[PDB]
Amino acid sequence: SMHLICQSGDVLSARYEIVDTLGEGAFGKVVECIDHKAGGRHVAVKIVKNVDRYCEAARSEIQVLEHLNTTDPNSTFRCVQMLEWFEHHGHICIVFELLGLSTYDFIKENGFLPFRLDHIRKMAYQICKSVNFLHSNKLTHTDLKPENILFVQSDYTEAYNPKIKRDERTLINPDIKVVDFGSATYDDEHHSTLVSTRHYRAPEVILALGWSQPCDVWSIGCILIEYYLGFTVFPTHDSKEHLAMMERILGPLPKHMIQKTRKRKYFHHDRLDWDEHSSAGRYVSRACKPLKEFMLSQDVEHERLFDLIQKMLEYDPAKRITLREALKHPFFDLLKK
Ligand SMILES: O=C(O)c1ccc2cc1OCCOCCNc1ccn3ncc-2c3n1
Repeated sequence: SMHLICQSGDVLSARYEIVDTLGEGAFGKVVECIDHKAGGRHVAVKIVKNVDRYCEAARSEIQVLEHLNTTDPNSTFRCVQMLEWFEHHGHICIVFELLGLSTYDFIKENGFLPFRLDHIRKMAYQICKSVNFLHSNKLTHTDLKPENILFVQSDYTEAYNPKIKRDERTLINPDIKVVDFGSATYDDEHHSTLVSTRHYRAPEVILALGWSQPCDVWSIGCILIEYYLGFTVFPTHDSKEHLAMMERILGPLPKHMIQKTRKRKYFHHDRLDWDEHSSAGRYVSRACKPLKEFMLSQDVEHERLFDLIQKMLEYDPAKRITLREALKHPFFDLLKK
């Protein structure tokens, strides 16, 4: 019955009038509303499916946000502000401040073109700062991806560009906020075996080795690559293929992780069980290639970004760079006076 309560013109809680849908998901949807009790200002309302797994996640999200918005009332660390929550026809609804497009939707609407490097540098710094704040408060997000990173303002200028014979959108302000804390997990809570959206999922997660803050760093690495290229480098829906893609881009998995995993089905004699001359094998070869071959320039600033990404995509989570270290990386030197 969600379709029946989330339409343009419906009024929620005698207050919020739905204008349009901002996004949809397995969880339910996010709608833009007019808040008639706050003078007509626009807000985002997340309407959660009335299904146990999503109700529990929504309840968990509300606890996490109460904590974060109380610790950082000014959003210095750029987590979205929750304004309130309520029930509407048995559905949990969470009201948030209204932001601009997700970084994913902006890329999508721009024909899957990447962001400019100077924007990426600022967005990356802000993502690392925001998530590091979570890591400093004993939390792991677990579901970082471009859909969950939103521009504060997604306005852009638009010009014909000769170089690419097409109209192109240039983002005006690249400031972001991090959203979606429904999967966020405290150090002392139960760690679900499966986390992250596949394309952003860390190798310790796929291998069911246990996970913790470093899995977020992996996700951020995947995000930065997508921002740079305009597409994901792990476009797959299959775990084994995904691991094969990693292997082509980053080299072989560490032995000790292969030996430790309970997912035997991927391996044979401690090597990935993957015929590189199969149909899917030839695809993985011709489409994927070593990480640095994706660089669009040899200019040092590009090299600095790729050095950071490479450190974020370290297989062994115990060795993977932390966000505290990442914030001091040379890629960010240009942001400092
Ligand atoms: O899960 C939350 O905590 C969440 C909170 C707020 C918003 C979205 C959220 O969900 C995931 C993102 O979905 C992208 C859809 N597009 C837009 C566009 C503009 N806004 N402004 C706030 C949100 C929003 N979503």
